This record gives sequence, C-alpha cells and structure tokens, in this order.
Amino acid sequence: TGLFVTLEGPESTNRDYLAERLRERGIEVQLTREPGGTPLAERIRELLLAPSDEPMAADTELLLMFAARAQHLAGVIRPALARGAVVLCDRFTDATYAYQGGGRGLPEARIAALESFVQGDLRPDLTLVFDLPVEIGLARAAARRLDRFEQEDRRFFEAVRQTYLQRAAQAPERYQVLDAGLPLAEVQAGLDRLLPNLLERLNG
Amino acid sequence: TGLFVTLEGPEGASTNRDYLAERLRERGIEVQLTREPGGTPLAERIRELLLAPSDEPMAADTELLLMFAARAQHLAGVIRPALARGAVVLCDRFTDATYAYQGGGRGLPEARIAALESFVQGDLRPDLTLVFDLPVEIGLARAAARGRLDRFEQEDRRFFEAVRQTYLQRAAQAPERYQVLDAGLPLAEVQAGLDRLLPNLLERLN
Ligand SMILES: Cc1cn([C@H]2C[C@H](O)[C@@H](COP(=O)(O)O)O2)c(=O)[nH]c1=O
Ligand SMILES: Cc1cn([C@H]2C[C@H](O)[C@@H](COP(=O)(O)O)O2)c(=O)[nH]c1=O
Ligand SMILES: [Ca+2]
Ligand SMILES: [Ca+2]
Ligand SMILES: [Ca+2]
Repeated sequence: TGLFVTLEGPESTNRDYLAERLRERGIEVQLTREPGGTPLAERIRELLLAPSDEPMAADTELLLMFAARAQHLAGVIRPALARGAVVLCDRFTDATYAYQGGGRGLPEARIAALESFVQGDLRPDLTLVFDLPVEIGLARAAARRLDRFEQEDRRFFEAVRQTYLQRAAQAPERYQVLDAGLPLAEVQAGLDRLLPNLLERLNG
Repeated sequence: TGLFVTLEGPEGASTNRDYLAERLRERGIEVQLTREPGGTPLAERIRELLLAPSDEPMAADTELLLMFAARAQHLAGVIRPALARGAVVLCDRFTDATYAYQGGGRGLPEARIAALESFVQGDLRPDLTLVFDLPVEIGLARAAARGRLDRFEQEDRRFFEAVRQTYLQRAAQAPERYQVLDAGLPLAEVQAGLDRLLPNLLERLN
C-alpha cells in the first residue's frame, strides 16, 4: 500500500536525509522526480525545459507535463507503492497548480480535469513544501544557464510561491511547510520531527 | 471564416493534399498545408518522440497526451491563425486518427479521447474530412517500402485492420462532414474524384 510523499518549493540533501532515516527502519524507498523519472519522461522533460524562439502555448505545456506524469505514474510510482515502498518524489501536481496555474494563469478547473484524467483517485499522501522568498531561489539558479521556467519574471515566481502556500493552508492535513533557509542542522532537526507522523501515515 | 479540411485514412502511404492545394490556389484562395503530429518546430519534436521505437513501453495515456499536446501547439500556432485569415487549411491527419489509432488500434475508450478532444479544441472540428480508404495490405506495403518502421508501422495486422474499420464507422455516422474516397483507384479516377469535390469545398468556404 506504501506512501506517496512529494517535495515542492521554488527554484537535495533533504530528500536523501529522509530516505536514509526511512531505510534505517527497513522501509523501502523509491526516489524520483518530475518532470522525468523514466527515459521517455526525461525526454519530455527536455522539451519542456529547453528555451526556444517558438512560444509554447500554455495548453501544450500543461499537456506535456501531464504526459510525462502519466508515463511516470505507470512506470515508477504505482509499482513502487504496490511493493509497499515510500515514494519520495521531487515535484508533482502541486507544481502544476503553482507553475501552470499560478504562473501561466490556466484555470484550476482545467488543471483539475487533467489531474483526474491522468491520476484517477491517486493523490500524494503528504507534501512537503520547502518555502523560500523567490529572489533567493532564483539567485541560486542564477549562480549555476537558465531554462525556460527559470528565466520567468518576478510576478511569475511570486504567483508560484503564493500558490504553494495557499494550497497548503487550505488542506493542512496534507502538507507540511518548512523554511528552506535554516542552518543545515536545523533543517535536519525539522526533518527528524516530521518523521513520526510520516511513519504514522505509512503504518495507518 | 476560412475552411478546415483534414485528410485521413489507413496507414499508408501528401500527394493529394498538395494536389487539392493547386486547384484551390489557381482560384485565388490562400491554402495552408500541414500535418499531424507536427506542424511547428515543437510539434515536430513531439512527433519524433511518438514515432521513435523504444524498449520502454509507452503508456496509452502518455501516447494520447503527447498526441494532444502536439495538436494544441499546432492549433495555436498554425491552424487557428490560418482560419482567422480566411485560408483553407489542408491538414494530413487530425483527431479522427486519434480515434482510429489510439481508439481502434490501442483500445482506448472513445469517451476518453472525446474528453481530450473537447479539452484541447473546444468547439472546433474540421469542416470536412476526406477519408482515403484502402485495403490495409496496400497501405502497409506503401509505408513499409523504404526506411525503418516507426513505432506505429511496427504494429500487427489486426491493429491496422482496426484502424481502417474505425475510420469507416466514424465517417458513416456523420456523412455530412466526411467523404470516403477509394484510394485504390487509378490516379485519374481519384484526381477527378477530388475534382468533383471542389464545388462542395468552395461552397463550404463561402
Ligand atoms: C512537476 C512540474 C515541474 N515544473 C517545473 C518547475 C521547474 O522549473 C522545472 C524543473 O523542475 P526542477 O526545478 O525541480 O528541476 O519544472 C512545472 O512547471 N510544472 C510541474 O508540474
Ligand atoms: C494525427 C495522428 C497520427 N497518428 C499516427 C499515424 C501514423 O502511424 C503516424 C504518422 O503519420 P503518417 O503516417 O501520416 O506519417 O502518426 C496517431 O496514431 N494518432 C494521431 O492522432
Ligand atoms: Ca529549476
Ligand atoms: Ca517508410
Ligand atoms: Ca507512417
């Protein structure tokens, strides 16, 4: 039956730390990320992130995101959950609501229609939102060539951050919001702290 | 304004699209020629993913969504703008092929294809769809004559028979927007079958 956990936030050792703590307990952990997660899904990821002179329609972006999600769900996520694993997935449909919804301005109802179409009843059991002011995360990206999303403006990323926060506030039972700026030791302490509940979810 | 015409049929083999175009151009009509999946740089990249054989099985939902992603890009970038300027769009393959290949061939429910059709296209449908019907064997041989078989061309005989039957069923349910042409006739009988077709086209335009 497993547990489907997703990790979200604006633009790594967090997931690894959580994975190590779970494995120590004999729990199988499947690490993955979106868009991507399978060879085909990664090829779709490439098209989505590559800058181009041709404008990508909002609907195209949304449909490609969901095409990669369908492949990833079928190939990686569902099988893992069927083995009883905890899936730790970097980004999922919350990112679609934030980026394609908040950022692009596509209506929530249309994103929800595809969510249902692609996922059926399946939703993450828990979503960890690593929150951070937009400028700091874009500077982090700027510090390492920016892809199609990374090169968007302030309005865009502010919509992204606030969409994440609003969805978490609306269904607090499904989310935990963390401050992604804390000292490493203090981040890990927060990860330790959320672990008992994660295990209660799995064993529930 | 404008007119949206799609050209469909069983797998196999461009010539007719380019021909009808000539009859229309000589009348002073603007014609925009195109094809799916593809039609734009990104849509062509999506075509390449869809056609490339792989040892990873592509989920049916993935195939359907990539097909409609390319369609969405193509509609926004090519089709709607052309119709807006009053051009005739002549498009090799469109959503009928989704019903035939993803529905008939893959076995995806018609309802799910229709859901995405409405999602992507809203109310928009082709004004006229020409189905170039032909025994499956002939078309497959044309497609196989040269080059490597792509993801679809690698399929089995039953898959392509299902494709053909779906096209015929759909056309028979809406005779007003479909014309079925025998692609297994002498070029003269089919070029002239296309000739006998122009007056209807031109009228649909005006
Ligand atoms: C999963 C997902 C990611 N994205 C974006 C966020 C990132 O800018 C980009 C690549 O993700 P990444 O930053 O974690 O590597 O994909 C969406 O726009 N919608 C989605 O549904
Ligand atoms: C437009 C479209 C094409 N196809 C397939 C049929 C062909 O095998 C393939 C390439 O088209 P083509 O043979 O005309 O070059 O695309 C679908 O499966 N669904 C669709 O919606
Ligand atoms: Ca990024
Ligand atoms: Ca060939
Ligand atoms: Ca072919």
